[PDB]
Amino acid sequence: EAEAEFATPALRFVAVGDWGGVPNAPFHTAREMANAKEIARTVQILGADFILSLGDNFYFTGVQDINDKRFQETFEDVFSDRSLRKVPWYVLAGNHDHLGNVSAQIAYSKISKRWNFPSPFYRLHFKIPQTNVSVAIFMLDTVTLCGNSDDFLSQQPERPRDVKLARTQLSWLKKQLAAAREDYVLVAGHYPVWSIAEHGPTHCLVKQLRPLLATYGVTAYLCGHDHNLQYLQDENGVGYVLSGAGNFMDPSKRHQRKVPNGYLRFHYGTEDSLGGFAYVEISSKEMTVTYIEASGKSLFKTRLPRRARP
Ligand SMILES: *[C@@H]1O[C@H](CO)[C@@H](O)[C@H](O)[C@H]1NC(C)=O
Ligand SMILES: [Fe+3]
Ligand SMILES: [Fe+3]
Repeated sequence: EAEAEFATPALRFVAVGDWGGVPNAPFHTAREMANAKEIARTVQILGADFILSLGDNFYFTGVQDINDKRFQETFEDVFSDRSLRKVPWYVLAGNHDHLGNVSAQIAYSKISKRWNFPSPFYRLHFKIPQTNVSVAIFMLDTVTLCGNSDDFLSQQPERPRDVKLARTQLSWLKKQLAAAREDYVLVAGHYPVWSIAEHGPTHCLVKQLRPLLATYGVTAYLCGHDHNLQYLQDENGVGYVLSGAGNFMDPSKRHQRKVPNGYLRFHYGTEDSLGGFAYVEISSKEMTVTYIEASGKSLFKTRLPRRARP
C-alpha cells in the first residue's frame, strides 16, 4: 500500500577531525563553533548513533591532566546543544595530543559519560539496529605506530619513538583484521594514507597499513591531520575519507602529485569556508558518505557497496 511507511535501517555517525580550538582564551574558534552547530543540526535532522573524533582534539599541546579546564572550554561547552548531550564520542589521539598527557584523555572517559577513549588503540563493534548486519571499527594510535610529525622538520613522521610498541600495535591489528567476521570493517587513525594536501601521504602508513586494507577487505580508512576534506578511492575499491576541517581550513594542494592518478574523487579546501565534516550511513546494502560544510551545504556524496569478505 502507498501509505505504508518502512524506514531503511542504518547505523549513522559523524566523523570530525582536528577540532581542538586554540591554546589561548577563549579556547575555541569561529570554525569550531560553526561546526559544533552544524553537527548538532545534522544529528537533529538526520540522526547519529555516535560521533568519531579523528584526533588533534586539543591544540596546540593537548591537555596536562584530567582536571585541565580545556576539557570544559574546548569540548564540553562547545558541543553543548541539547541534541548532542547524550550522543557518545569515540576518540583517538593525534600528533598534538601526544605533545601533552594522552593518558589524561583516556582517563577522562571515567568522568564524562559521552567521552569514550578506553585505550590508545581499540576495537568497536556495532549492529545496524533492527538487523543482523554488523560493523567493526578499529581505532589506531598512529603516533605510536609512526612517530610524531612535530618531531621532524619535514612534518612527516620518520620513525616511532619505540619500535617494539609500534610492532605490537601492527601485530594486534593483523590478528584482529584476520579474525574479523563483521560485514563491514573500517579502520580509523589520525594520519592519512593518501592525501594531496600540506602533509600529504604518510609513508609509514602507505608501507605498513595500506597492504592490510586490501588483504582483509576493509571498506574504508578514515582520518584527519590534513585540515581539509577529501575523498579518495584506490584500485581495490578501498575508500579514504579525510575529515580534518573541524577548526582550520588549509587550501594546500602541495602533495597532489604524490598521490597515484585516479585516486582523488573530491577535495575541498578554500580558506574562506568555516570547515566541515563527514556524515556516514551504513545500511545492509552500502555505506554512504556525505561531506557537509559548516554553512550546511552538501559538498559531495559517494557510496561504497557492501562486499563479501574472506
Ligand atoms: C597525566 O594525567 C593524569 C590524570 O590526571 C595524572 O594522574 C598524571 O599525573 C599526569 N601526568 C603528568 C605528566 O602530569
Ligand atoms: Fe591537526
Ligand atoms: Fe595532526
